[PDB]
Amino acid sequence: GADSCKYCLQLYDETYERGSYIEVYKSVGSLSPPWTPGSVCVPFVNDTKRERPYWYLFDNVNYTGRITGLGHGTCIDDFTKSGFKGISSIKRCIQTKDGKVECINQ
Repeated sequence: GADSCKYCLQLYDETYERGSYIEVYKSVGSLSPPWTPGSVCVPFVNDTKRERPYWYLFDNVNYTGRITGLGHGTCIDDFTKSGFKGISSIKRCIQTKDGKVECINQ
């Protein structure tokens, strides 16, 4: 079962973690057309690293507009009902053991 990947952002076609999903590893500054996932989840990391993955999603390109932040082990049941369903850009951030969320603007 190679169903999970470590440190990725997975966006599901359907809601409640169903459908196929995509693996995102790095931040995208522009999606044309924007992605319209049903649900989004960040794979759990309890791993000995200092940094855990924290993913940000944006309804506009260049990491602007509406913002959604998801953390390791957490998933959205209905991304579409949460406000925006269309992600125009994605920024990958990291959250250290100190709780600080650092991000790389790619």
